[PDB]
Amino acid sequence: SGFRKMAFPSGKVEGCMVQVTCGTTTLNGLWLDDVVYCPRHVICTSEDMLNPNYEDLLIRKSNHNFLVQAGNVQLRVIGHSMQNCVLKLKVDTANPKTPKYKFVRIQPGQTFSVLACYNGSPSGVYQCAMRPNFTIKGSFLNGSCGSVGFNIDYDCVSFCYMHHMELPTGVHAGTDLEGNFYGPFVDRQTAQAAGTDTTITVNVLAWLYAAVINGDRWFLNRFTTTLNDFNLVAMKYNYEPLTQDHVDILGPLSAQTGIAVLDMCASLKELLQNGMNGRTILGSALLEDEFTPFDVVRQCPH
Amino acid sequence: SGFRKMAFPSGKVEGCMVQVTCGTTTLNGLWLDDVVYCPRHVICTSEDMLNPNYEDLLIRKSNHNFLVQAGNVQLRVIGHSMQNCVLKLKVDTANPKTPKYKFVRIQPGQTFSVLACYNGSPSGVYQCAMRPNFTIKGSFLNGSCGSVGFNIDYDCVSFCYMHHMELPTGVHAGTDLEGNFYGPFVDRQTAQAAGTDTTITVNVLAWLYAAVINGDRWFLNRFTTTLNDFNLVAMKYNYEPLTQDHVDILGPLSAQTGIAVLDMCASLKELLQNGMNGRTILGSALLEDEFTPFDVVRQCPH
Ligand code: NA
Repeated sequence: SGFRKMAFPSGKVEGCMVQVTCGTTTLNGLWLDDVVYCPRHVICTSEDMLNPNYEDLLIRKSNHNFLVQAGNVQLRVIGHSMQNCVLKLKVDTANPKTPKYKFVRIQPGQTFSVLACYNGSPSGVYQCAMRPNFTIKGSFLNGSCGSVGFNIDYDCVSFCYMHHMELPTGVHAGTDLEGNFYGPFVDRQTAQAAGTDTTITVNVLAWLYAAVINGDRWFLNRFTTTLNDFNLVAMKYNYEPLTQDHVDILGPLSAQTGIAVLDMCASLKELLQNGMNGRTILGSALLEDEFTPFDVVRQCPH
Repeated sequence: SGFRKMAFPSGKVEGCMVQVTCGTTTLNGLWLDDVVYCPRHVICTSEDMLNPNYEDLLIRKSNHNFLVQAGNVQLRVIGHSMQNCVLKLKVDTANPKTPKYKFVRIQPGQTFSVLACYNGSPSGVYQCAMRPNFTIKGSFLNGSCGSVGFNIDYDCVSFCYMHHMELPTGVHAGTDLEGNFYGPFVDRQTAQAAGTDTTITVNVLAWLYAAVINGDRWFLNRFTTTLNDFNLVAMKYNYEPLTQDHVDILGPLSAQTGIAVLDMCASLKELLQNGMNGRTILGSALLEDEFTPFDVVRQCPH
């Protein structure tokens, strides 16, 4: 038994992290086959970040301006090409440690694992969730730029995030591996702020189902609320509206526990209005919203 | 910025995970050099689990009774010996993925990364802390036996924990990599109970420091306390006594925050007395004690 926030094993991703340096800037890169993916602002100086024109900046750069190091093996940059907001540096050597991989764009409320890296060396791994406001509440320091977010499904790695910048509120923004930013964010130094974040309601319900599976049942009640009556309460507490698809997705968990989705919603409704009155759920004093219904099934097979 | 429970990169440990089968029992094993380490209860028969004599069970087993599989490759068992509660299987092949490693027995209050495994296949990685009662709060299901806990220092993997069983309360117990159990437990299916779980005080102080680094300062206070006066309050609320060494280890966090360790002690003393008053530190209504001072420094720019 037990339920913990779990990251995917990071071995397949570690073998693709290289150190990319351009000028006086150093960040991380993802080495897949003969291509190294890194954020395109590596070609930016500190003073150019105010209003960088990447088209001319990249064209003024030459191949030898890109110092790619895989550990201490120096990789020769054969070419550089713009990939939206990330760079595609071609190297002469394919990565022997290249795993079965795919580029996937996740939706808000979905989770993934982050392999935090500094100077091309992995430092830690944790689990994140794409917030409704298209940011992530990660742990990124200076030089973490280029750290990648991924999921793993049967030895196939689904890369979904690359870290680019930290927003003023401390949350972090980035792109998918195709170079397209999540949310309205752009890779320049402008007055940028994340929108008002909301709580992933379906994830909380999945987490509550995980608590019931593991024996934590004190929050259950005889009540059953309509989908709309729950949603009105949820809006007042900055919770995402629950959709019918969310109810459908929570179907397997409802069957495994024998508790109807709307019955569990009444439990969450009461929890929102009354609080946890000092009690804990799965060792937590807050309503966790970073476990997808899939994330629960993995840790709670039936 | 940002603070999260961060597990070490699991790549070096993934290469040592193998599947061990004995009779009808299958659990995970640790393949280092030409030796496979796994919990000795793999040789237990179904109805012998209540109170087994492993010396009998080992004499009833030969080398070819152990099925060891590293992925698709079957491993030949040359020898087998019992070291306390750990089964050592000698194989004809040294593991080519064996990293630099050592066997250490961590102290209570220390944290380590757990690589949860099933059928010799890693499935997730998360952070665990050795509770003062020598239990850990993890996510272990059937087949997770042999899942290992480790810390990484530079290129060296310090193996410190192998999972053996789950206590009735749902907490988890295991041994060091030499077969010696953490705490008073024995690998039998009896009614064992862990001791009373006190709170790791030095970890709470580090967590409060990690909060100050990440913005949360509401709990902060001007008055200070001596070590002995704080220890009296800590003893009342089942907190571990705070030694001078704990004060020294917290020094780096004090330097980054500009807050004396004894001043943070007074802020914790106030919190233990008047409680939360409905506020949160780092998104939690309770005090976290599963982050060591080293764990906080890893995520904070000193
Ligand atoms: Na209910």
